Amino acid sequence: GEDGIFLVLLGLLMALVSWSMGYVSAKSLQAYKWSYAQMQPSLPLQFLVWVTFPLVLILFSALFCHLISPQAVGSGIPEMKTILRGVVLKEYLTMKAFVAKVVALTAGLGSGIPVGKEGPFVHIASICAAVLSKFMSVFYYSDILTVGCAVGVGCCFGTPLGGVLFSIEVTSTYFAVRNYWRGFFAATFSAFVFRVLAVWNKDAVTITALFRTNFRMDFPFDLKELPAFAAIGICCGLLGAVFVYLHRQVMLGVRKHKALSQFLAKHRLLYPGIVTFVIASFTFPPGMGQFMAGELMPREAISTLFDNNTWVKHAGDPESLGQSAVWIHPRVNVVIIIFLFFVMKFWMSIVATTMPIPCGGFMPVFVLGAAFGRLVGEIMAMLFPDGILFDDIIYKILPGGYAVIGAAALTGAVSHTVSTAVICFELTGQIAHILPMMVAVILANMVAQSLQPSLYDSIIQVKKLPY
Amino acid sequence: GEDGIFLVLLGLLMALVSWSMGYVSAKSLQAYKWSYAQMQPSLPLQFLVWVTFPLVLILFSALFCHLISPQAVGSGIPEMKTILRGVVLKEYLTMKAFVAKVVALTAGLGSGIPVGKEGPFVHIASICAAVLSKFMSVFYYSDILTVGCAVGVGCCFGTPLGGVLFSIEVTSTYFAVRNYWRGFFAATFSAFVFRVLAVWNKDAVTITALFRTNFRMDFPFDLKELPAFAAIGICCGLLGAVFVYLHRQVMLGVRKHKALSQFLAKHRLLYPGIVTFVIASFTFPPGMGQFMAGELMPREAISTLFDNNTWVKHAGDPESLGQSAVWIHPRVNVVIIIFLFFVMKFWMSIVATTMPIPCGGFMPVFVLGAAFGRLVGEIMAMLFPDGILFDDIIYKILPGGYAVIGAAALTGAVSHTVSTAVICFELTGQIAHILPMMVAVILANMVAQSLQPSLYDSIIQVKKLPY
Repeated sequence: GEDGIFLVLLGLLMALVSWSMGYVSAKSLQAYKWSYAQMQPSLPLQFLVWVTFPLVLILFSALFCHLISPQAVGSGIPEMKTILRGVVLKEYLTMKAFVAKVVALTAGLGSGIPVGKEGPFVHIASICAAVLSKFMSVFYYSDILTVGCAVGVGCCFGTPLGGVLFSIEVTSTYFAVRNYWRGFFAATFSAFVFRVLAVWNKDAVTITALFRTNFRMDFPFDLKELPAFAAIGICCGLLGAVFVYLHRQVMLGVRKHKALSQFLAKHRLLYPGIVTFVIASFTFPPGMGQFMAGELMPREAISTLFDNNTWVKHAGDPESLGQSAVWIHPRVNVVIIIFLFFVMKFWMSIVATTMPIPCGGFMPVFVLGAAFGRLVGEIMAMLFPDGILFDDIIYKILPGGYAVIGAAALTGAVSHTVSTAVICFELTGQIAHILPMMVAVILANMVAQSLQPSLYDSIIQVKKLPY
Repeated sequence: GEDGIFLVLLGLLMALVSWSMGYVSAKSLQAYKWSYAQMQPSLPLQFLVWVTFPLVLILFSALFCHLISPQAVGSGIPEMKTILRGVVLKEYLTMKAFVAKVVALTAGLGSGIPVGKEGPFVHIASICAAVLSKFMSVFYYSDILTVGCAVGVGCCFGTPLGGVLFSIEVTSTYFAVRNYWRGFFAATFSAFVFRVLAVWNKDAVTITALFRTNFRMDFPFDLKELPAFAAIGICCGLLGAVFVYLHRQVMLGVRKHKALSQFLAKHRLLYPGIVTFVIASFTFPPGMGQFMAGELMPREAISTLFDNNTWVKHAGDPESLGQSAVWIHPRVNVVIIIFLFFVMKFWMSIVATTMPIPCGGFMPVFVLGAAFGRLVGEIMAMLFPDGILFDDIIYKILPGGYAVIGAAALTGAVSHTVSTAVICFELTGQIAHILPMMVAVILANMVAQSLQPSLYDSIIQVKKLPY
C-alpha cells in the first residue's frame, strides 16, 4: 500500500544519505591521516594539520548550521521526543534543517572530534520521513516520525532490530506494534540497500564493515566472569550518570553564566573553535596522544578495543595486534593508556557534545564504554593470565568481549535504554556474551536511572523544550 | 521495589518450572529411546514401545487435564490475548490450571509427539505471575500478565530478548516501554537461573544447550543467496497460512461436525489416542520413519537440521554427520527424506495441536521450517556444489543456515511476528544471517498476513473467545 511505499522510500533514502555521509566522512578522515603523514618530519607542521583539519571542519559545521538552519544543531532525539509528545516545533522538520544537519554532520564525523552520528541521523531521518510523506501523500505524524526514528538509528551503523528497539525506547513510552513492524520493514530495507552499496563500492567505509568481532567463545560461558561483567554494568551506570550530569552542567554553564553566553553570542565560532583546538591538541599523537591513543579516530578505537587479543599479554611484542599496537606504549603499561583514553575522552566527549554543531552522544559514549570494558578485561587478564576454570573448562579472558559489554552498558546508561545490547550484538556480529551483556545493561540502566536523567531528557531540561 | 521483587520471583520461578519440565521430559525421552533399543531384535516389540510410550503419555496428559482443569488444554496465548483485551476468564489463571498444564505438558514433551512448549509455557507463566502477584501484594492485570508472557517465552527455550519481543507482538498491540523493560529484567533473571541450573546438573537438558550452531560464515555474505532466502520467506508465508488454515479446519471439523463432536465427547480419550497412535506408527523408524527420520525427536531434529554439514555432499559417507546420518537413507536421497519429513510432520503437527492436551504451535512449526529451509539449502548445494561467487569470494552453501532462516520464517508466518528471527538468533547463538533472516521473516509475515490469520487469532475464532 502507500504506507509500504513510504517505508521502502524511507529505507532507501536513509541508507543512501547515511552511506553518502559515511563515505565522505571516511574520505575526510583518510585525508586527515594522509596530510598528517605527509608532514612526518616536522613536528610543528604535524601539529598544524592535526589541529587545523578538525578546526576547519568543526568551524564549518557550526557556521553552515548558523547560516542555513540554526535549529539543526545538537542531537535530534531530544527534540524529536518533544515533537512526538504533541508539541511540534515546525522549523525542525524543514529541508533547510536537512541540508544543514547532513553537510555539517559529515564534516563533524570527518574531523575525528568525538561527536556522534547516532542522534542527528534520527532527525535527518525524521525530516526525510516528513518530506517523503509530503512527496507521496500531499503531492499520523507520530507514526511517521517513530518509523523515522527506527530507520535513523537503523541506517546509522547498520543495526535494523537494535535500531527499531532503540526508537521504541528513546522516544515513545507506549509504542504501537504496527509502528514496530513498520519500522522493522523500513530498517531492513535500509540494511539491504546498505549491503548493495557496500558491493558497488566494495565497502571500505561504514561501520557495519568494521566492528565485526572474531571472538572464539566456548559454549557454556565462564560464570565466574559474570561478577566482572556485572561490575562493568554497575560502574557504567555510575559513569553514565556522571556523563549526563557533567554534560548538562557544561551545557547549562555556557548559557546560564551571563558573561559566558554574551561572549559566545558575540563570537559564535569561539566556543567550537577553542574546544576543537584543545581536544585535538591533547590527542596530538606525539604530545599527549601517545598516552591515550589519540592517533586513533572514533571508529578505529572501537575496531581495536573490540579485538580478540590481550594487549597486556602481547605487550613485549607489539605489531602482532596490528592497529591495536597504538595502545601498547613503550613505557606506559597498556592498562594505564586505556585509563587515560577513557579519562581524556570523557571530558572531550562532554564538551564536544556541547558544541553548537550537529552532535550525538551514542558513539562518543560507545567508545568510552569500550575503553572502560577493555580496561576491566585487561585487568581481568592480569588477574587471571591462565584463565578461570569454572566447570572443567578454563576460560581465557577475552578483554575485547568485556569491551563490547562496556560499550553497551555505558551507552545504555546514558540513553536509559536496554536496546544498546542488541545494537552491540548486531554491530559486533556476535551474540555469545548475551547473558553477560543483558545483566550489565540492566544493571547500568538501574544505577543510572536512580541517579541522573537520560542524555536526551536532560537536554530537554536545559533547552527548556516544552515536552 | 515490590515490582522488582515480582520480576525476580517471576524469572526465578519460571526458570525453575521450565527447567524441571525440561528435565523430566528429557528423562522421559531418554527412557523412550532406551526402551525402544532394549527391544532391538523383535520388531513387533519395537512397535509396541514406539507407539505405547507416547500413547500412555498423551492419554495421561488429556486425562490429567480433564480431571484437574479442562481449561488447561491447548495453548495459552490465544486465551491470554483474550484476557489481555479486558475479557478475563478467571478459570484460566487458577492453580488447578497450573498443575494440570505443568504435568500434562511435561508428559506431552516427553512423548515425542509434535506438541509445543512455547505457548503453554505462556499461561504457566501468566498463572505464575498472577499467583506471585497475590502472594506478594495481597498476602494492573495486563501489566502482570504481559510480563508473564515475556518470561514464559523467554524461559521456554532460553531467549530473553526474543521472548520479550515475542510477547509484545503476540499479545498486545500497543505495548508500554515500562513492560518492555520489566519483561526484559525478568527474562534475563530467568536466563541467569537457567545458567546456574545448567551448572548444578551439568546441563545435558534444555534447548539452550543444543540448537547452538557452529556456522563459519564469511563477513560480506553472498548476496546471490539472498534470492533463495527471500524465496524461503515467501514460501514459508504460504505454508504458514496453509498450516493455520488446515489446523483451524481440523479444529472446527472435530466440533462442527455433530457426529464427530458427540462421539469424541462420549469417548474423551479416543481422539488423542488415535492421533498419537497414527503419528507414532508413521514415525516408526523401520516402517515409514526411515524415509522421514521418525527416530529423531523434535529437539534432535533441529539439532541436526541446524548442522554445519551438507548432507547431499556427505551422502556416500554417512556417520561423519553424527546424528544427522539418520537423514541419509541408503536408497532415498536426503532431499526427498527432508521433503517427506516436512510433509509428514506438517499433518502430524496440524492434528497434534488439535489434540485436547496442553499443546503449542511454535516448536512444531519451527521443526517444519527448519526442514523446509534445509531442503532449500540442500537443493542450493546441489545447484552450486562449488559455491556461488559474488564478489571475488566463493561462498559454499550452508544448508543449515538456510534451515535457521526457514524455522524463523515459518514460525513467524504462523504467529504473525517478526520476533522469531530474534528468537532464532539467540537459540542458534549466531547472528550472521541477520539480513537474510530479516528479509525472509518480513516476507513470510507479509504473505501470511495477506492470506490467513495467526495461529492464535484463528484459534480465538474457533474457540469463540470473546476478544
